[PDB]
Amino acid sequence: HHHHLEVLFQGPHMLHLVLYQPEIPQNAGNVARTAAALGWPLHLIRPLGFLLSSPKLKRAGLDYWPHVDLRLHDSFAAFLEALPRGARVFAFSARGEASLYEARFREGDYLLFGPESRGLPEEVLARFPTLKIPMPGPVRSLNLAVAVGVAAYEAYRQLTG
Amino acid sequence: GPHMLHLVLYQPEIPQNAGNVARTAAALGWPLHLIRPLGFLLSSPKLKRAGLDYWPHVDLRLHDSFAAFLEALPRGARVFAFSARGEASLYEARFREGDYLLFGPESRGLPEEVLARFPTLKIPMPGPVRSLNLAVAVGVAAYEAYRQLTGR
Ligand SMILES: CSC[C@H]1O[C@@H](n2cnc3c(N)ncnc32)[C@H](O)[C@@H]1O
Ligand SMILES: CSC[C@H]1O[C@@H](n2cnc3c(N)ncnc32)[C@H](O)[C@@H]1O
Repeated sequence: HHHHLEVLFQGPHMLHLVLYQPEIPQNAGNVARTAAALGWPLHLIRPLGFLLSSPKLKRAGLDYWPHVDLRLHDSFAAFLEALPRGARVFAFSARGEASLYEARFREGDYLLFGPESRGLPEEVLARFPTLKIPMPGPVRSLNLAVAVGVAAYEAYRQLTG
Repeated sequence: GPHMLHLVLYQPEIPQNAGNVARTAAALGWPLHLIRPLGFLLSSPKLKRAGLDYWPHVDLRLHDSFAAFLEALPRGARVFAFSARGEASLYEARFREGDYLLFGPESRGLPEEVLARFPTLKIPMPGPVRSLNLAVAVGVAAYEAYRQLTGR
């Protein structure tokens, strides 16, 4: 833990939300809405399954994209190469090795989520510590935007507490 | 455990949101209440698809009106009304087995008269956004309650 005065001169405290190759624009939009709500960076790792001009990314009566700290990466490789030295990345999977709620999040952690249809590839999962959102019911996975919100807000709870 | 709260959607408008919520309800093993009128037919393929193959595992309750919902509310039961204008943070609540979590329609949220009736909870949004997506808000609220009750 940092000294109190060091913490003071650090910014509002924040994690990075990262979508690996999102396919469905409504999912990306519903994640962006969460990112802008928290004031946290949203990283989109191409290829995306949609054009950024898609009418499906917004909603009438809503405007959040102008307030999204959007980061675009051309590939997963380029994303990794762009990480600061010592970056901590948590890969989210319903087959994850530890519970989300066991994790102790820190400033500038990266929370990494897969596409709705397939999730993160096994090689990516094997590369990072993996976190599971518990599902006591007979369900294989949650909707992407829901999983991002549950994870992001648990980190928010931890950080602001 | 096991643990059980109730998830309640007041006049949900978009079938994809209701199906996503059904998926979350099935994942937690919690009943899902819908209060009519809905913005979609219950026969909707988009609704069904949004819940994938999980609808068989959803304890689905339908109410013809808000009044009907209230009459189905056991004496002493607690309701939390979720609102972006809510009075207390989600994380200040201490949830209990059997609590009802109430959410409003995507396009306008819960009526003022409904907000006035129950304690209101806000999911913090320090950034400039007016509100979260309905299914995301339900997930965030439901899983904070799950975290509290499972002791982690
Ligand atoms: C296959 S669902 C799309 C993405 O949502 C995330 N996700 C969905 N459900 C869960 C869950 N129970 N636990 C952890 N991550 C999840 C995962 O990052 C997945 O790649
Ligand atoms: C108007 S968005 C649809 C519903 O989502 C819920 N909701 C969306 N964002 C929040 C938020 N920050 N806090 C509490 N509830 C929210 C509210 O119940 C609302 O009626």
